[PDB]
Amino acid sequence: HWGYGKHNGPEHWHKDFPIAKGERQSPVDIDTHTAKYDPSLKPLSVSYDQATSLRILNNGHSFQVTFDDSQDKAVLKGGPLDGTYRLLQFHFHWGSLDGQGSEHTVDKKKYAAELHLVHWNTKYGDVDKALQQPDGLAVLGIFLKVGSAKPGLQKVVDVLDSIKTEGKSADFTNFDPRGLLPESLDYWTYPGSLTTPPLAEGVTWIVLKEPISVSSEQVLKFRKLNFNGEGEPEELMVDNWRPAQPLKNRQIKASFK
Ligand SMILES: [Cl-]
Ligand SMILES: [Zn+2]
Repeated sequence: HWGYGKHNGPEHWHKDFPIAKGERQSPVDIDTHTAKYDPSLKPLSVSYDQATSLRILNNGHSFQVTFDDSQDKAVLKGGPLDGTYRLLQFHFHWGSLDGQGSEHTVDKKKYAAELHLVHWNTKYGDVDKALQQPDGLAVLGIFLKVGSAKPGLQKVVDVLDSIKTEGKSADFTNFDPRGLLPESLDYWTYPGSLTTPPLAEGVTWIVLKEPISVSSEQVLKFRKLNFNGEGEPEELMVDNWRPAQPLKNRQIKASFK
């Protein structure tokens, strides 16, 4: 199966998913001195007050919290986006050490981890149809650095013991994703792709400039998860990140000066 190891990792993905070598792949390095301030972007609207979380799952490549996306309950609008994008799930990418783990980089800087909140465009009616459109998805990306604990992450951290191995899931209702956001909504944006197979070139990326800090204990708990299924040789779920891909003929825009 695809993964992050020497024999199944990102350099192999193109064989089953040739779009891996496509024209708008993610992640990318964000060169902050080349990104263009765009005074015409709108402020981004993040409306998570009615969010309805459902489950938490170890999918063998990350852990993910899934939401009810049957109505406009937790949505992203504005910024570079036209229309309304519904939150389907969030997940993380992280490292074996604190100096790597993020997918996007900022002037080549890697963060300890990166949070992806994955949304789909309601004009396409469901996520599977949205996945086939060039404007079907929007991913809000948030960097994590190690420092003080993030209180709004702690309920996630405390359930990870119950989903150690691939295919395990647990109830995860009443989780508020507002507790994962930094103060500022200043962002970079560019057109890109999902960073895991199928690597679909349908994502408007919105990457926040301000990281959140998480504690060393919080990230240690991420690193106790397993890639493997129950009973298989233990292979810690660490370094589940795709490295930066070629920018090609894209422009990164900034919402701030
Ligand atoms: Cl394998
Ligand atoms: Zn991701």
